[PDB]
Amino acid sequence: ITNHMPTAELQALDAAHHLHPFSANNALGEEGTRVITRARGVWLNDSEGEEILDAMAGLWCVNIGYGRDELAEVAARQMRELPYYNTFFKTTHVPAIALAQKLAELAPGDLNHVFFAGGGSEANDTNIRMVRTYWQNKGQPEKTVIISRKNAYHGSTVASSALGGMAGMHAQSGLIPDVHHINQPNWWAEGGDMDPEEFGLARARELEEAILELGENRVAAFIAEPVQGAGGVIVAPDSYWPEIQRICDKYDILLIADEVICGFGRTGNWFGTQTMGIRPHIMTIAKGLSSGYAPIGGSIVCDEVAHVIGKDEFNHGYTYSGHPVAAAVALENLRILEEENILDHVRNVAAPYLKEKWEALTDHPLVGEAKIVGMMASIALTPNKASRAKFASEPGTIGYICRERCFANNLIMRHVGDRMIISPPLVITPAEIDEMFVRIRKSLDEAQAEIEKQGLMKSE
Amino acid sequence: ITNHMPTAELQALDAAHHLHPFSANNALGEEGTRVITRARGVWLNDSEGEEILDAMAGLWCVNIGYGRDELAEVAARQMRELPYYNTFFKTTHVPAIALAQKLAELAPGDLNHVFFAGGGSEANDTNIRMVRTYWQNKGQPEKTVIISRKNAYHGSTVASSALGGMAGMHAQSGLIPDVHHINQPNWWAEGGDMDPEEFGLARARELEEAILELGENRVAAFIAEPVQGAGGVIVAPDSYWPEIQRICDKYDILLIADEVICGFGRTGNWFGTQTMGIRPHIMTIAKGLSSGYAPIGGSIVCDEVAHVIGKDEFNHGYTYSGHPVAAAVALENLRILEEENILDHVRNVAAPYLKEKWEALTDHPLVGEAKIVGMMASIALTPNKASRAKFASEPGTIGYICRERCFANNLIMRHVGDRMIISPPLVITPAEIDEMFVRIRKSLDEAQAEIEKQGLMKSEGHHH
Ligand SMILES: [Cl-]
Ligand SMILES: [Cl-]
Repeated sequence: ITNHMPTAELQALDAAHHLHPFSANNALGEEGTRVITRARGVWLNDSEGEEILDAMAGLWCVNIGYGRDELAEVAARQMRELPYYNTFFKTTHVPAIALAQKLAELAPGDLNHVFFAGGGSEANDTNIRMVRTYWQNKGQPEKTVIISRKNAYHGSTVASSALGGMAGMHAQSGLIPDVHHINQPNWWAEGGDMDPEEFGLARARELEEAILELGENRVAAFIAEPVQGAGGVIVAPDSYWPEIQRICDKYDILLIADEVICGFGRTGNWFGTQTMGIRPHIMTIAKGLSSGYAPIGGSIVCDEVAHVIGKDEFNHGYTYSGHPVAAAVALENLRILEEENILDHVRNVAAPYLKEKWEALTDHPLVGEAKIVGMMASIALTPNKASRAKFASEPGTIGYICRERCFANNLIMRHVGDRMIISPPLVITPAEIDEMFVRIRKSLDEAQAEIEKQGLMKSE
Repeated sequence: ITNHMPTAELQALDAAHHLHPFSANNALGEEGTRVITRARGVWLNDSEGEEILDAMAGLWCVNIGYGRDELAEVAARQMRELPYYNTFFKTTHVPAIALAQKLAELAPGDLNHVFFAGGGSEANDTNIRMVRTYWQNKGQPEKTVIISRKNAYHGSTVASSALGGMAGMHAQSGLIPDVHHINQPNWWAEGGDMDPEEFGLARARELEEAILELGENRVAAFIAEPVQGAGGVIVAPDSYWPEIQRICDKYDILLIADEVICGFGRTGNWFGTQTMGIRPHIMTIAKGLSSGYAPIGGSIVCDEVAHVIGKDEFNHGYTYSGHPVAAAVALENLRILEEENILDHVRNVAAPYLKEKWEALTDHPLVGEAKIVGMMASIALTPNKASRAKFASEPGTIGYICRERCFANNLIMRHVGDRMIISPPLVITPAEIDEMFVRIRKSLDEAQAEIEKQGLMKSEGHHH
């Protein structure tokens, strides 16, 4: 079993033993998976030798791009010295110390302390436990309710599924008590005839209304992604975040900013919370933290919350919390992002160039809107732009059609319902972006022809 | 910031920024954490130059021991070639395929399918969601309750905490609805006047009682570690597991064997499941999977459960599910365990030697019982073995004193209540085992003296 085995045999072995995330696995197995074998820069190769443009950066995470062999070098060296030790036994190691200090340095405000975990789901479980423990330690054991949003995504543990706003996840043991969901600020889909800025305000004010309905004395936290990622890159109207922040200042609740996707340069700053000018008590991190080179996530925590949690035993943590190889890899990732000025590249070169071409996609007959913040973008596909119509088919039928075209054209672009999404490596160049657009326009053209032929150009 | 920066300075930076698991972090920060800088074989070094015998194998996980540079080479090679790709987009990579195939091969019976996760806690979240979805898919959405046990440990997410049986965890948003806990088969502490085999039967029959109290139609699954690890290495009487298995056959519920600790040679087999002769529908894996050299976990799932789950979208999984570097490292770990015959080393050499010396610990005045399965072991500390007495002090008071003596004597042996536990690397030699026991006996003698100094050598009911 090597990259030398014929593709059909690899697929057969995968189908026989490997259960894939977010899949209908029996059908997946008979259809056969695409086998990815190497990557460099923004490009992948599969087992057949296709050259594929990865406009999704792995899974919103390979921020410095592929082929950064400095990280392999750092990983091997750490693995030889100390490949594992725990942080449970009044013990630590130097990679955990250095990474936590670097994260404290990069995080805004007084976000100065780090609880490590394996990834974003595990870190949001830390957050749930930590905010509720925080309020107990403050003498307010009644404050337990966590407010989140419809169409949010916060991970895939039972409790993290519960925070997210995905009905299909809730229905598969994705619920826990004392989570409440307000509306998402998706103007395109839900704004009606409201002005986008008035819509932003009304959607934000739902937080205050929820707090008063539940009782401030019962509310522990509000959690939100700065830009909704897995929900389809939903960019809130500009009025939304300042109104949320005002509400959070007024009431005695913790603000958690989920930075799992937005983190580490994705929105054109170190954190989406800097882009949106918000002041969270906790930030959830993973993905770009290590550019996906090693599994690691965590919670960056303000002074007050860390002090209060520190006053007694906090009966929480994971074997791999602070893993020294993963921590060394993450530190090397951050060193590249910082020392090679990747954020300047994003802000001055890649983000402006992408924006101009991305937003120009509304000239395509299928494209009703084109939204982008920094290096995450979406387009809404519609059969009638005049009424911002949804398709009459199940959401995702059209998105799936376009997605299959992108993959057949050697482009990784994902769908979320009938929105198409990108999230390229931060290091992508104007030249690479041009080629991305050649493949996007070809896929959109071919998708539209398929949609028209199959009689699917129908409004709901 | 390097292994060369002085200890006090490293400690100050750790206190400034690093929140630790399962700790009182403010007090920890003022004490100063211990900084581990390197590890070779079964030995750690700290930043003061102390050499420490790691009788806990990191955290029940460094099964091939430290210093196996083959995994570093395999890791670096994978990272240069393909450091990450997702398994979400109808895509896969060779490390995931090779590892899933290898796990299927080592797993018993028809446990042939693997769902990857980041570690044990995430993998038990997979299991909760999978067993519940399974019953929904069969048109029985009432089957939601998972039965587990007091003093179980199944991870530290909200829901896998709920499955664990630790009150301190549950109190800190660590409990969810539809989890029911039956009693644990700790004969030493809880057996009363019962014979151990009668106690084992009665402890197992609580599963049947709970199923009938809840209604079989409401029960999705029972989950258990073959040997309770974090709970104090609690080895059930011989009668216990055959009776749990009979009950799990009798009633229509799924059986989850949590193999997070017991897996990968720890009980002297590939799985605690083999050792105890049980037939689970799902096994949880992590820790020993990669000997802790890379974060990775998962769930190994029997044919029929996998098939039913596979019939529709299973809306679950993690960014780092199947991580190709972690998966390459895990495969190389399994290669070493298998091709250097480490399980033979355990079965023929280390386990019988360890058992001999461990069980002889009961000649020590503090040591009431000494229990051991393969390479996981515990002792119960007592002021009076003849009545299996508990100390007058709250459990853990005496265990703490002992643990502090172990730590000062450069031995990683931990306490749970007034039980001391070890879980050394599988590859420990009889000679290293001897040196471990020199440190164990010294620590027990100093513990006994410290207990006497504090006025704590009294049994329960006898404070006055
Ligand atoms: Cl939309
Ligand atoms: Cl006990």
